[PDB]
Amino acid sequence: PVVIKTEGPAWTPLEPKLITRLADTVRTKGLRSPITMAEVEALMSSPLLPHDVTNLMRVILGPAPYALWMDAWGVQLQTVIAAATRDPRHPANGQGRGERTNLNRLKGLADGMVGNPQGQAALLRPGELVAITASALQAFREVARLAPWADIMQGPSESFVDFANRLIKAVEGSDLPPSARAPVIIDCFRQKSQPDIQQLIRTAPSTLTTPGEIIKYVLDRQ
Amino acid sequence: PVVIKTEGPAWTPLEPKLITRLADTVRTKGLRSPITMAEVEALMSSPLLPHDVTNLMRVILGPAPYALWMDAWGVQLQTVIAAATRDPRHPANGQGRGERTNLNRLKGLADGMVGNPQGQAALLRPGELVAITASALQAFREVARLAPWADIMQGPSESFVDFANRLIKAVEGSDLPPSARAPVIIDCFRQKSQPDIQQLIRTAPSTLTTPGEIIKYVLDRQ
Amino acid sequence: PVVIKTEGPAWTPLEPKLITRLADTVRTKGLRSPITMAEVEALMSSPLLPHDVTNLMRVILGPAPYALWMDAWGVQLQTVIAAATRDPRHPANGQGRGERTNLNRLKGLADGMVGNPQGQAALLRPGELVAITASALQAFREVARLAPWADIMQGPSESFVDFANRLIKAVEGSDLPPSARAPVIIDCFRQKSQPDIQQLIRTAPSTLTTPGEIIKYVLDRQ
Amino acid sequence: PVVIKTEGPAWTPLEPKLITRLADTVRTKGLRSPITMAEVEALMSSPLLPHDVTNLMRVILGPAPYALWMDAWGVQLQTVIAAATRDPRHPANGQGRGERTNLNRLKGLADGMVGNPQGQAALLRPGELVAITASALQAFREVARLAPWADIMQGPSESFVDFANRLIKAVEGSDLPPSARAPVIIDCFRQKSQPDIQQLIRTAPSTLTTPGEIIKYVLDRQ
Amino acid sequence: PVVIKTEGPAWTPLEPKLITRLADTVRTKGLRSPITMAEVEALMSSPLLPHDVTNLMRVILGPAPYALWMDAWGVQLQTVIAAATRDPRHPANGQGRGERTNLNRLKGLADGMVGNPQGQAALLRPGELVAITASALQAFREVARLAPWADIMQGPSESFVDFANRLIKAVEGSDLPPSARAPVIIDCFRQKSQPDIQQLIRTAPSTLTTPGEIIKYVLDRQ
Amino acid sequence: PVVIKTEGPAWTPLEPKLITRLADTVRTKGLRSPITMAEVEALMSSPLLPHDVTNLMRVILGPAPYALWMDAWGVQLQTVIAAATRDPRHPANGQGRGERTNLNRLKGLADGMVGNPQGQAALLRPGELVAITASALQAFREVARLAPWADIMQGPSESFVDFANRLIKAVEGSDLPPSARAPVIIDCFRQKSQPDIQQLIRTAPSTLTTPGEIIKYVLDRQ
Repeated sequence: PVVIKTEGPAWTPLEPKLITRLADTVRTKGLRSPITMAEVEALMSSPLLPHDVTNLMRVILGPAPYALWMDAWGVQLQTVIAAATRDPRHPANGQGRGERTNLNRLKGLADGMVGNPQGQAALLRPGELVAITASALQAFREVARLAPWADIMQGPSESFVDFANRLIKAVEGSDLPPSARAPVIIDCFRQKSQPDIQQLIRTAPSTLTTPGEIIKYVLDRQ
Repeated sequence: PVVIKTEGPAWTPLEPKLITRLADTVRTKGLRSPITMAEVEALMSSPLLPHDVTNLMRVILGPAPYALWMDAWGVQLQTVIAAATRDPRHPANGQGRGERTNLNRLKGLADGMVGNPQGQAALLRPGELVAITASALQAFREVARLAPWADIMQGPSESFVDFANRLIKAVEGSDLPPSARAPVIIDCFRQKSQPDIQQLIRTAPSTLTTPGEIIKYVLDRQ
Repeated sequence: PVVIKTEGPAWTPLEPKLITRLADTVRTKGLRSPITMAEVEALMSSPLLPHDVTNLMRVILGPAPYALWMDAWGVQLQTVIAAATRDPRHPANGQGRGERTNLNRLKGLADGMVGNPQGQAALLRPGELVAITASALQAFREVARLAPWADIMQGPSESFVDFANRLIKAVEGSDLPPSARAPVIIDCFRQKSQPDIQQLIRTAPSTLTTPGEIIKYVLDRQ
Repeated sequence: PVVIKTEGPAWTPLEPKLITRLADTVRTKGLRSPITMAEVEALMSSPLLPHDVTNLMRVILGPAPYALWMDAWGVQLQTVIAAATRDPRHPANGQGRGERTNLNRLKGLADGMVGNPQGQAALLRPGELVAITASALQAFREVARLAPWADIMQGPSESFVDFANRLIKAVEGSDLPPSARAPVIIDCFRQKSQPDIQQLIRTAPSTLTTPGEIIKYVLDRQ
Repeated sequence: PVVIKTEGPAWTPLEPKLITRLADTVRTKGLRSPITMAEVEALMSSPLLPHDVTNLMRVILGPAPYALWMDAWGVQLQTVIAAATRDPRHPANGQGRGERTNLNRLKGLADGMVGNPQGQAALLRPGELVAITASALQAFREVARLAPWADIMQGPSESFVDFANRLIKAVEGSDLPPSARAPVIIDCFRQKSQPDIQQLIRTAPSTLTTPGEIIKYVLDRQ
Repeated sequence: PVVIKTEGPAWTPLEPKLITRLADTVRTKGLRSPITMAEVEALMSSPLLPHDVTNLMRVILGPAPYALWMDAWGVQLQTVIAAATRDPRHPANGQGRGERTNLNRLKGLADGMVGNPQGQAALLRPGELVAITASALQAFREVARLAPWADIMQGPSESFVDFANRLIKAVEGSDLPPSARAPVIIDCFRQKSQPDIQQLIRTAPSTLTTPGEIIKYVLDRQ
């Protein structure tokens, strides 16, 4: 992370203990655990430098997952670059004519950044760290994604709430665009729930358009 | 949370460890545990940004409970908006003519806030964070509520204090308006306690109008 | 708690972890445990706001004990009000003519304090927080008191020191005014201890007037 | 403890957790444990106010031990008062004519100190806190002392080092004036050690006058 | 580590607890554990002085491993010296004519540095600490390396991902120059994987040139 | 330890918890454990006052070991005094004519230092604390030393690395002057290792003069 000191931007390493701690969480709970995800997001709540993210991931992830994270990160950074190239006002760009970002800077490979977190802190702009961090985080999620919702049905002894949570987690972790998730989830609620639930949802008000709204409606009738 | 730095308002993430810790508390103790409630309230003792609350809840709550929290939060925020719309002096509103709050700001979706906790800290007013935080907390309580007081009776081997606590917890977690809770609780004490207790309470002074007052009176006579 | 910042008095929440921790202590050790008492006193060593004390107690205490604490606190606050009303120079009062304290302020219910720890910090005076805190603490002790010294006698296989500690704890936790405790304890030492101890104490110097003095005298003769 | 803030001396409570922690140490390890002693000394390394010491001891000690501590503390404070009365330049005294210390101040009972750690911090001088703290600590040691060295002999299967440590601990915890301890310990080494050790020590250089010097000499010959 | 204070650069020791903690990690998990490596890297994220690194390594490593670390460090420092000697603009050199670094300074043996972390902090330049730290870290990796990839083949019941991670770890820990690792790893994927995987990789696009790219391609087809 | 505050040098006690922690380490792991040594060195990384060192050692060491530490410390301090007496420019001496150090100051017994860590902090010079600390540390090592390398031979089922580490630890903990350790260790490698190792070392390059160099050479041939 970076903190503004008297002379200027300075590098401050992530606490070694939290890194080790997360490494354990990843190992004990798995990449797809809400605990892990929450902890990783927490550690990445403060803008990180390339040096921070690569060493963080290298440590908490296995050799293979780290290799996957690196490819995912590269792709994510490239999408940032494509956007920053198309829009001069992109926050990753500097205000000045010669301040557009590039892939070398985002990876901390540009002149004066190579293997130097202090130089990265001194040269990268706040907007670049935001992109670097969000990119690294998304890359982590992709790795966790790659670490079927359409076959999920409410079991005869399974409660609605358990089926709803199971189904929602599968859809949110799927390849669907986010905008398709709510309609897809509600369709599965209407079609794949047990007979009594299917009748509750059938006659629900037509204004209930989110999964949470439908869940409340059903739970209120149990 | 937000801290006022030299240049102005800045975002400071909630400690990752406390978030993970609460996630465990929720998982091990349950949503309706006084331990959980106490810990959540503690973590939400400092005004939070939309970014803080959504990521906090997404992490400590399961997919389903989080979907419920989101719907509850939306409702709570809307009640804030309704109040801020009716009263220009509402603390969530800015002093200036074009400073009334709106749902987009409270959700951190307004221009310059989207997915940016730093921008949220720079743009949201203290009063808006208070509303955002209180709203998020109430939404959490609602989720815990949805995670019967009228059938509770003092068992033949059950102590009064245990029946009183059991009954009070059921009434406080019920759908009654808060103003009805004390009269309802005292009525149940008078009618549903064991015969000896019913006689103690029968002749209690008419000035004892709270559950705590009646409990003391009974305990003093044991 | 309150800390004086640049702009003025500001609210700082009690650490969520210590609150949870105390909740555990109360649950595992009990209200009448010296461990609990010590920990509660420690947490209440810094002046607290109404918001701090009510949420602290609501969390660490069960529904019933909390209802009892609330009644006890009300009584304690009223005694403060009675004193502040009788003596204009009472520390809970402000120096100015219109600065006497009242029950609404002490409960954080006065204009601008309702459900707002920041406003409470900005409006309550240091002396009011002292009273609020001492009152809350005393209320806690009362609850622990209500959660017999006259029948305590030294058992035939019980050591004097154990009987002395047992007896002293019972007398200190009793309804006696504090000024009666030392004479009552020493009387019990003289009358209810085993025959050999009764003879040691019989001929003790007449200048030994505290329980600790008599204990030392006896222990010195063992 | 006291910290000098902008407006002046201010009270800062001892960390509740360390107090609870020590209470456990006292309970689990005992008063005469080097662990306890070390921890207590550590907690009392920073000058404490009357409020700090009494509440610290009340919490970590049982009712009886606390009553003993209070008597011991009173005696210790009186010795400080006797010294400060005889020597105007005593550090517990203020530089000014009307600044001699007295027992009421040291106990935090003087005008403006009663039950008020903030007032104690504002009124007590640094030298008074030093005396209050050293006195409280000595009182703790006395309590631990009261919680035989002359019969200790080296057992036939006991090593010299173990006998030496056993003996030294008994002599240091005894009623001997500190100046008598070294000669007494060395006499016991010469007379009460096993035959082979008695011969080693017999012909030791006459310049070895401390227990540590004699121990080294013996260990060097094993 | 070094922190810039008012008077200038000052030495601040690494937290004793993290050092002890890492010592345990090394002992319990081993030198070649990603946990250890991550923790060591974390502790060495802040520029260290010779005093910091030697005492850190002496403590966390056994006598033999420490002797190996010392030889490795010497070699690493010499490579730094060779580079700083060939390039006057090397960051380890001072801007002034008489400010080139030398082995004595890097080892903290130069005039005023010997056994004095405060003097080292006052005399060594930021660039020298960077070199000292990176050198110490590389020396640690070498020790871990010395604490076969060509025989690794995917087992008949072994998953591709497990074989890929196993193989990648062996190649990264090998004597190959880093530039040879990716081609060597991909060759092993093509030749030493199970028959079905060999067919997947055979017809992969010719643009997939990293191990991570090939892994993704295969995983996408499982 | 000492920290420079506004008014000047001030005493800050070592954290009670780390002291207790080390006491446990000493008790559980022993004085000759690399864990203990590392932890003690860590705690003594910041210049300590006489008050700090004596109370630190008194707490973490048993009565006997502490008595030994005190004698060792006295000897170490005297060597410092001998050096500071012979060289006026010795860092333990003040720049002024009447600023040479003496044993009373180093032990914190000089006027104004007796039993007063605050006075010690105000009167002792930085160089004196360095000497006091290094002396205390060396005294600790001596105690650990006194808490045979010539008979060590590589066992028939013992690996070279294990024999090398065993031997090196024995030689480093011996009475040899440090300058004799490397030649003595290498001689033992050549003469007391198993036959195959003896042949590896026999024909080693004549430039390999440290134990680490020879170890690497052997390990490279295994």
